[PDB]
Amino acid sequence: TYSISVETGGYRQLDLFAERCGEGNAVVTVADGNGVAIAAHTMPIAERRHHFSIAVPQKSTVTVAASGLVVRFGYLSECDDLLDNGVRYVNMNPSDTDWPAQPTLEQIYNRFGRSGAHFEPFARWMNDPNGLCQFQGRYHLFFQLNPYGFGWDNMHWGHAVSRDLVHWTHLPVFLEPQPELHTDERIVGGAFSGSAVTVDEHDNPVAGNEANAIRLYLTRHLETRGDESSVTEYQTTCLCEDGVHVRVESPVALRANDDFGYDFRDPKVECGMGGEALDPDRAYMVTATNLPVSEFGADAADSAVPGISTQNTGGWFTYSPQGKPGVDQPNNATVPAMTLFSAKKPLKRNVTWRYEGPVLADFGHQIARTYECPDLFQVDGVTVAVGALMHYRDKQGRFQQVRWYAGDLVNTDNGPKLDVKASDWCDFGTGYYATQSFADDNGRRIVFGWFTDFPEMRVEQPCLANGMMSLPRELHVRDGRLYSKPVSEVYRELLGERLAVHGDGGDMVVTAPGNAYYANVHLADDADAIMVLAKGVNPQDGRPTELLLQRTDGVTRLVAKGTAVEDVDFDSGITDVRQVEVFFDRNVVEVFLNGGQTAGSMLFQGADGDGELRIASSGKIDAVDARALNGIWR
Repeated sequence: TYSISVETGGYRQLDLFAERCGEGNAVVTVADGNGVAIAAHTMPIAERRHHFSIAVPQKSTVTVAASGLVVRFGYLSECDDLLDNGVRYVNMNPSDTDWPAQPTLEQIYNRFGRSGAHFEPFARWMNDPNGLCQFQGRYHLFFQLNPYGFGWDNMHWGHAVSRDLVHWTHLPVFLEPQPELHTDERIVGGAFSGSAVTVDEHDNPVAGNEANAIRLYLTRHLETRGDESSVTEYQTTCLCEDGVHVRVESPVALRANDDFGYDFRDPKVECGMGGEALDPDRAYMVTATNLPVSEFGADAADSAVPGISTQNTGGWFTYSPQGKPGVDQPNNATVPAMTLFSAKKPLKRNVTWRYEGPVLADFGHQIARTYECPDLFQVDGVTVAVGALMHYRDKQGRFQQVRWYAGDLVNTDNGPKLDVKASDWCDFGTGYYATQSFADDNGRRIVFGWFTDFPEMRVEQPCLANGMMSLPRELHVRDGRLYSKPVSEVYRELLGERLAVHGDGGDMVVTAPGNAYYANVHLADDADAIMVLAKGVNPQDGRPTELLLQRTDGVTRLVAKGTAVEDVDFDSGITDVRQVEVFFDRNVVEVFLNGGQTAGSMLFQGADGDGELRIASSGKIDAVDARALNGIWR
């Protein structure tokens, strides 16, 4: 019997995510200050995990008791003005011993292994960002979540809200796995990734500040463990009417035919596009899947036909981040495709979604298994598609990179097709994954990404989360190519005091307090140069690690010496780098070159305490602007 004490304050509800640990009755009870019973709840017999929501009295110290189960995640909720106050974490996990029952934000986040300025959950696992939108004056961030462990599991939707895209207020868990996933151990799945459309009370898409509800479109996943051919993915919709709670969910789009790949997920609904190829009275949805190559011309790998991207980054197929080339064989019959659907507005829950064909197929990377997390939007007069390539490493060794494709949406006999004029990677590092974008009330195109641990910098331990989001980036298309740069709010909120630059015999040195800093470096030429960004230790074998930006014979690349991805060529992909902008936040780096011509980022655990930035060039350094980086919790 595990027991904790909790002060409720202004909160009215106690949420506990419990796992059955014993054989018989699994019970949670609440008692008042004198031991008088307040509540008694029993986990349903058939369930091995259950989310409890227990009414608790305000302004009271209550005792929470568990028997036959173990809590992995908890919080107080249902206070006044939940959107502004948020939930307060409750620690009933016997493994999280470094935390009291109600740890402060300082106690939750100010720990070695955590970032200081990137979004992370209280603890447990998080991946893809979902449901990005501006709604009634606030930015809403949903995310794939597993509250029961450190790895991926049956998928929930976490939820956080913000007024500046920098500081986040935690909200209650939004969506949860299908109930049968906790009564049938043979299956796995849950509420997979999804997007958001702000609508009025009649489901007409409107600007977020004028909206009455958020409409979400997401993937439900059902899979029999050990049988790929059992994967059942479909698209559903639901409303958030008050900014916090979800309402009824119902399906909207199934695989159009048996030639769709079983992988068919991550719907992204875009309402603000135009041009001759689209119906202005219809909203458009891209989904990630694969299609038989027989649905395309025999010359698809080198053709001029619209809807096909042909650039081949010369990599190989492998289902593991470390897999070497030639071991396993790809699906030679399929090609990753973005299947397009449209529905007549208003987007009432019962309007049908018409299959429009594949708007994009990546024949240059046809050995990749399938797409993940697609997106289709228009910015600065150019249509852009963004998607991730499963089970593919590029020539440089980067696993499951996210690719952007820019061009003109053209009208064809077989539906809308993206005439690709250019393509490249969104991020020349590794682990920047699962991108989703949205348009705020002023038309800014803003993208979030999830940093997955391909560098193997995360180690399972208590009082820690596995997963963080990138800093929000603004997107533009300049000369037919995608640019990305942190939004103005990131600069406004996170850039702290200037840091002195002192000389060490040709080296420029900046001491970084708390190993969190920003640096803006201007180079005068294309000469060889080196920037030591951070040092640390390989968390698996204890080897010294070193993080560099280094230019050699015109090629600029990130270098992660001593890490598991030391053998990967993080080529920036551009020439004539003159501006280097660096955000290093304790255990993650994000680098922007030439004002966003290319961006590169990855996880890298720097040493605890103070850091150091070291700059040297065989040419001339024009200027160095280094500043301490603020935190978003304290």
